[PDB]
Amino acid sequence: MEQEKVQELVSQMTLDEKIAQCLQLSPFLFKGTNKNAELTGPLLQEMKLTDAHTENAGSVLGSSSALDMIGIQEAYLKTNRLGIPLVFMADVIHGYKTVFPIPLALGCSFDRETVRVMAEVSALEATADGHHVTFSPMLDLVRDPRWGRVMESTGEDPFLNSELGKAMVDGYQGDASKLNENLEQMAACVKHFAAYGAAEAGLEYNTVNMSTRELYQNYLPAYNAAIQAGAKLVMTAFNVVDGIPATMNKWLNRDVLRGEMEFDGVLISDWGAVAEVINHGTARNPKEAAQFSMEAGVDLEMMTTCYIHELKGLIEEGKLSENLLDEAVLRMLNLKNDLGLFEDPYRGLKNNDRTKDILTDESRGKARAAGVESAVLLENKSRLLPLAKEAKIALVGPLATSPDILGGWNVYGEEKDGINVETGLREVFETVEVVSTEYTELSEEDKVAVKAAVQNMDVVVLALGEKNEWGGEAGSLATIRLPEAQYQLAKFVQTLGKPVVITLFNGRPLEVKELAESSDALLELWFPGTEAGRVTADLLSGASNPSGKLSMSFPQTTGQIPVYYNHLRTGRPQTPENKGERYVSHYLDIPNEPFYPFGYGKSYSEFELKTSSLPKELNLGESLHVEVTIKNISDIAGKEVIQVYLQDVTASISRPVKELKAFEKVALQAGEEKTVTFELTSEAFSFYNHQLEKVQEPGLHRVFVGTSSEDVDVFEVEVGGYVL
Amino acid sequence: MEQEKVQELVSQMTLDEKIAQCLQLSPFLFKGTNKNAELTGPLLQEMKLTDAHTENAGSVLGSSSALDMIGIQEAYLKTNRLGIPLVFMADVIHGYKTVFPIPLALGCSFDRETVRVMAEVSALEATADGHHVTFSPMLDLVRDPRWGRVMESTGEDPFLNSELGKAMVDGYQGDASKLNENLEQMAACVKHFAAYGAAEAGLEYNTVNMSTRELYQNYLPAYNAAIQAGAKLVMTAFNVVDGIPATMNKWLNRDVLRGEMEFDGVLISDWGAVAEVINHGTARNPKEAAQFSMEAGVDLEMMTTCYIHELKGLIEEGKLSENLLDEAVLRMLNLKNDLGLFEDPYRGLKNNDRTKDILTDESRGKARAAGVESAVLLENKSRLLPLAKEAKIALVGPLATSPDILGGWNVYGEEKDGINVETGLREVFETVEVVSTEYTELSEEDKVAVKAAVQNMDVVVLALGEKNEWGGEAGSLATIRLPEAQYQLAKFVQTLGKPVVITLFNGRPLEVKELAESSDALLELWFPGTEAGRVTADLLSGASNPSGKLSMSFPQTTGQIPVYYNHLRTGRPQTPENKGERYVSHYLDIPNEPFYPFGYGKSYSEFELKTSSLPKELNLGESLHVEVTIKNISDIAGKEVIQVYLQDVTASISRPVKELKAFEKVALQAGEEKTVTFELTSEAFSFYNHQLEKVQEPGLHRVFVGTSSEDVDVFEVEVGGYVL
Ligand SMILES: [Mg+2]
Ligand SMILES: [Mg+2]
Repeated sequence: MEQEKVQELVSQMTLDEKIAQCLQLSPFLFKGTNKNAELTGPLLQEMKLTDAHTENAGSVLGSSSALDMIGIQEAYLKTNRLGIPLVFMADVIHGYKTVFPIPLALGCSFDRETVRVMAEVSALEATADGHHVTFSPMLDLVRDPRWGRVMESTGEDPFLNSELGKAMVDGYQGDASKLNENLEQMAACVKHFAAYGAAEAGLEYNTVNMSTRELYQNYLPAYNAAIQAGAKLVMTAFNVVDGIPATMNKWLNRDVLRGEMEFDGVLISDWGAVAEVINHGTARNPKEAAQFSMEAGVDLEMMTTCYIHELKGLIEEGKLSENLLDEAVLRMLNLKNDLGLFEDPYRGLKNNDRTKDILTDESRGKARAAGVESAVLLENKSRLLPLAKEAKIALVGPLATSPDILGGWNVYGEEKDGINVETGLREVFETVEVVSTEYTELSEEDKVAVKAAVQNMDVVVLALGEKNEWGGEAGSLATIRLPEAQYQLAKFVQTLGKPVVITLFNGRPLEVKELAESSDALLELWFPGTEAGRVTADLLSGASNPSGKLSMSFPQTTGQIPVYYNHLRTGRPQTPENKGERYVSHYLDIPNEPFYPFGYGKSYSEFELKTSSLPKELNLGESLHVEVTIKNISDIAGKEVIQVYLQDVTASISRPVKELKAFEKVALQAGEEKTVTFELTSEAFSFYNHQLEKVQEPGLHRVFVGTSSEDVDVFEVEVGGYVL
Repeated sequence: MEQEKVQELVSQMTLDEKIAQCLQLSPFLFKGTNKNAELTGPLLQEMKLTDAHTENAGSVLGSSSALDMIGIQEAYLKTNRLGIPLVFMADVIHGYKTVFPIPLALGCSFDRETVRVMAEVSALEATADGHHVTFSPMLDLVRDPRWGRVMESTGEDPFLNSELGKAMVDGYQGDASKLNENLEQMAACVKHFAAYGAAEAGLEYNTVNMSTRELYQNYLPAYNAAIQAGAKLVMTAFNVVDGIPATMNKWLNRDVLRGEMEFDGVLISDWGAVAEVINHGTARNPKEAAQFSMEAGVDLEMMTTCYIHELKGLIEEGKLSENLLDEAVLRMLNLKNDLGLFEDPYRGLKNNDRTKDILTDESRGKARAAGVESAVLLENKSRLLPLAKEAKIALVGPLATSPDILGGWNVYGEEKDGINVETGLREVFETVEVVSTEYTELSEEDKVAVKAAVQNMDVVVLALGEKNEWGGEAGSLATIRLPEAQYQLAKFVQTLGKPVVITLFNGRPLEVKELAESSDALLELWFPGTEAGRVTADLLSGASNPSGKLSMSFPQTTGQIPVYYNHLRTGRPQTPENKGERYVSHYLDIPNEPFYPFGYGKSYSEFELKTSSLPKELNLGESLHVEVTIKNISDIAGKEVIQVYLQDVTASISRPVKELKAFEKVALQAGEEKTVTFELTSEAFSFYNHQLEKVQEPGLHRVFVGTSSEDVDVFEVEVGGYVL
């Protein structure tokens, strides 16, 4: 509908209708839900919600199916005075029913098109089941693998996160101006604004603190990239940002998000985040939480009742302008209009059952393809991998038969539909003997069984990993290790005399030195999703060639954290020419380097790269064009991730030793040679200064081209002169 | 001498004289040195120092004795055109020749007079050997025990650190306006400005980043207290402060230190820190490092040559004003004048050998008394301790005979004069059987020997600990544990069936859970210094009753770091009533609490405290007066540390759940009752807001009175109304 009619709606709503429009509730709080209806009465009484509230609520979170949505929307539209339909939002993080790899695994793909496809299939299925918005992409920069929510991020680099974040928004939304027409696409919600990943000591919900300059340099750019790409919603964070809970942080939400970033869509709170500003100690009670969160521009309160019980009295008393409420209501109505809800409240589902679009073979192949792009081969000593299909496999460990391979933040996917590692391997390999063990125990009886299977077979596939419940939200581990029984298993297996490949399933970096050292090969599968066992079997057999690279550093030990590639030099850097000396930046007990670094991953192929002649000088404002020729010099087709880093050698702020500023994943047949070109615009040479200006300073830069943050050639370019 | 004569010297100096005045050198680079002459020739040539340089240098760093100083000062005044004497500075951190407990241990004293006395004895001795300045106190806030320099701080609380920092300054300097007269006192130098202890991942020299608000709230207050108390010098930090190395950080040093804190004394670089701004990537060469460090107001370059080689040219070219150089030279001369050097360049020694004042028995008693104030009794199950004098002791482990008990940052104290554990115990206990073991090994032969000693004796004193080289500067450990052999030893000893006291020597918080669980008693002696074994023997025997309290949190595990008592609440605090829920701030694998908290320590006595009726309301600006009556209800004389904390319940910034605002250590005979009073001024209720204003907000505060951050009675005070 026309914008005039939208605005007219706001004019016609009562104060109570406008207040309720800013409330989001679980489906079973509404009449006409088809699930959990025995929870309805108790919870409504406990939250003190009336019919007047639920019949005028703005939104539903977490509908259970198309039938829930239709049931609820239908009943809601019977009683709603002005006919303003509900918007339905959902947690579609890395797939709906077809589960794709966890986001941190998709980071390791270094593949924008993989991420777009994942988001596209996700939207196709989610919209089929009646959802209009997804709480994705998660764009929090992560440097602390203790935090369980690292599995939701694409990792430690703000550029990679920015690029994959745009890819995701594109896949979910397509052309954002046509979400009223394109009913298999859905709105995206950027989260969590801001800097939630910097939680102190990796403890869930814990304090975040950094300078404003560091906030702008590293923690804000991916949110911004996604917002500029057209993300329809933004979600507040649970953490403080410089002492003020994000949800009621007026500078953050009005000045930065709506002002500098020009965001004009719905700002939704995280779950209970409005009420929880009380717990943080920055509102005395629900009246203050309401006032402060509305002053900060939060339009939609997720499943708490500060707005509903408090806004009327704040507005009647003069403590809050009713204009702020109108602006909130207008953004809610505009989202709904963007989604086409005023013309079709069922968004394409009424008399059009799309059950058929969910969990198709094509979608499944897309998830397998995403898993084989995202896995990272970490060790492969002596061409153990790929295994011949006649290789006799002892498959042992807790991940041998476990169905827990879909990952965390899997709200709708079912383990019954997933492929476990044994099933996967039995499709490819004729001889497999299986010995499952428990995640946290290694019995005498287990060791006898393991010894017997290994003795029978020729190679060991040792499948280890985390339960998905050990990460995700409020899955903080102080010590980033598997259960000790797993490391003891890897040590035991090593003693049996046969080659060992460890296939590792997990949602965070872990201490894997003891694994690498106890095996011949190590393949990091993360959690690949629905097609996990086929992903594993294809990579092991070489049907697919590993091509992922780490998007997050793997520390030597828990106490190295935070460790990350884009770090400052310090006044006393360790150099090859001072190593051994006391008075340099080092630890007494471990290396400075992480166990594996950013951008690292192996392949069954071998590649040679060469960079075309670059200029020695550049003007201010001028781009550097970087041409790279890459040849596959082996007999095995595969993919390499070309990476380009820049360094600012001297600056008015100490700058990182490297920052990723371009990447492309190149597929090459045996012998095949391609040339790829990168433009590093003057923005790539710029940074935030002490006064928080975005600046380019004349001076020396290094340019690094290669295949990890360590395997690079280096070139120097002197920036100066006049500005273009 | 008169100020007009000081100003006149500046007017008369050549530019080359002025530039060299801003240089500090090791003693052996001066003619007249009486040690390390063999080092002089090569080092002069590598630094490209000539006689016009050394005969005009401003200061000496680390003279080895009174004779070195005299020889150096005599030779230099033969050749110095204008007669400007050298100022001699040294590292007197917790004692000169009589070594007191390490600063972290003095923090655990919670005793201002103990710290004052340590600094007084240190000055008595240091001045007797010809030093004019000490590079103490170290006032860096510490929350990360990986960092080896925690041993130099008084811990994680800015209030405690503030109070003991003032006590040290008062102890070294006395009345600072009479340093030309009181030649047994010396100038103090606050260090390291600023925020060096926040080194990321506890890695030496590594990145520091925090919000400006946090910097003011927690990281600057102790430096400020010591500056306000009259500290003569300040030293720059090695780390970046919001991206800019502190040494050339103009905002920090000009605006904050000289402007806001009104510091008008010498700003000395840390070692090489002027040249190292190059390494940090914020100066291209020595010419820029010099410019920027002089613009930031650094007056004295410690052992690098940026100033001496580049200033003349920067001044001649007009890139740098000669006025900044004159200001530096004037501060350097004012310092020398404050020390009386223009009337007596030898500061009391030239006709007065004060060898007599060094390592006196009186001073050794003060060091013992400081050790028994500072140890912390952590466990004492079944009144194992105190031991009777006739107890038959098996003394075993790496600390049974090690002479390494004087601590890190012991530049001048000698182990031959210290008292090891065996020696201390044999002065008190008639029956001691000793079995020494290595710091990092536990052999079969050791076990046989330990088992035999234990079989013969009735109790085990298991003496464990760190080598001092495992901490201090560039002594970072990624895992805060002793060598695994020591934990294996404690496990072994526990099997022998006799009661065990572990006496632990160390410079940082360690993971001690396994030690607490493997023993009946645990006594944290840190490194007590010269009288270490006597301190140990008195506490074990009850001649002294332990009275120390932790000034830094002891983590459950390395991965809990940072953990500290003055933390924010978060949006989802763990409460005793949401125990067991997933969606709260917690770890899956450990408690949120540290193993032991701030302000905890045991005693051989028992106390009861009672707080007198407090007001329910208070005006803004008004003090709260807190009166507490304490009684020793045991038969044993003892000291208890009464602590008072404040919490700001609701604020415009999320405030810590507690902060210490008053403490007093109270000595009580058996059955003795005392009353003490505390004034919490309105400044105790104040904090820095979003705009960096120091404010007091009306509202609810809680007041906590007790004997730890956990063992408290709580009271509520509503603050508002008018301002008083
Ligand atoms: Mg530059
Ligand atoms: Mg308050």
